[PDB]
Amino acid sequence: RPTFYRQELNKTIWEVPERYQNLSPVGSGSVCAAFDTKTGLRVAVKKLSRPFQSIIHAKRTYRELRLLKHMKHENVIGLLDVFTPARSLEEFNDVYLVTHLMGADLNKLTDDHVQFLIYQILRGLKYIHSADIIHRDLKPSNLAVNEDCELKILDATRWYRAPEIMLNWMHYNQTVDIWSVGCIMAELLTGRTLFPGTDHIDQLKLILRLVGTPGAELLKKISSESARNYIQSLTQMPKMNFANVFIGANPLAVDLLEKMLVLDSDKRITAAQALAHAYFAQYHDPDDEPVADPYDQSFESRDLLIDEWKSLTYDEVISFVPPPL
Ligand SMILES: CCCCCCCCO[C@@H]1O[C@H](CO)[C@@H](O)[C@H](O)[C@H]1O
Repeated sequence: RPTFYRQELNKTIWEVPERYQNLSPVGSGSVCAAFDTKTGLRVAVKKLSRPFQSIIHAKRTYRELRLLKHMKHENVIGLLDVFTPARSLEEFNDVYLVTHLMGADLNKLTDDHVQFLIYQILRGLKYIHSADIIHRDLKPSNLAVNEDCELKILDATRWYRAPEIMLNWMHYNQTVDIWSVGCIMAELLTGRTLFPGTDHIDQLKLILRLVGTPGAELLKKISSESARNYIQSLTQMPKMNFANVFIGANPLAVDLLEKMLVLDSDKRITAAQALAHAYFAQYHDPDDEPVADPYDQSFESRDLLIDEWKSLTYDEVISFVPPPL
């Protein structure tokens, strides 16, 4: 067990292994930047706020730990460390999570740079999706990059949200994330938000202006009577020609955008398919685009007591094995 020290930070007493030095609040659970003297990395240390206050808090804590422990990929945020000052389950109150300190996020670029950034996003998404996980909130502030332009997917704007989410469809597919990637890509290439909706309905309005109103094939798959009736009352607008929207873009980029920003989620390109697109020819390497181990999400269906979620969480803290540097 490492020696901890205590220090008042964000109006509470943080208690962290001495390897983590010079904690500096970075926002708000609450996060401090620190220097990990064991690894020589700048890291973010997150002290969970009220992790076991309620059954929901407790399940949420356990989810977040489970997810972070699972994610072991260059383009996805992972867990460098997880700790508690508690020496037993009985004393177990606080959970700290340690990750790479990400120095900037994506919040116009050259086509070479966009290729590289979007490649990294897709590589990470191929991984995430292979675990049967859907991000559901990809956006520029959830994409961290360092000074070598190495990108990691992390974790109110609706500008990047797939239309079916905006419509509370449920039954989302993984290509909700691909929609988001198309939106980010478009913006990197143009320097302008693709669908800067002012409110919820406006977001859908802007989306349909670009991609057209649903065709006959998509209409067949819409169970909602209210949705169908509204849609068929709309003035049928065709898909815009993306080649004339993204003026002067690499035609491969335009072709990729067309394959991502398809109204029907079943017809959007997958992350693995997109990595094989010619746009990424200079990065694509089937040998090093790994998939994830299977992720046991069964806990999501469970309604357990605080002390049970806590115990499970304590189990995961105890079993944690740091990554090799
Ligand atoms: C007027 C606005 C209409 C927007 C149409 C969104 C269509 C999204 O695509 C759909 O999404 C679902 C969710 O995974 C699926 O179950 C469907 O098979 C699919 O067609």
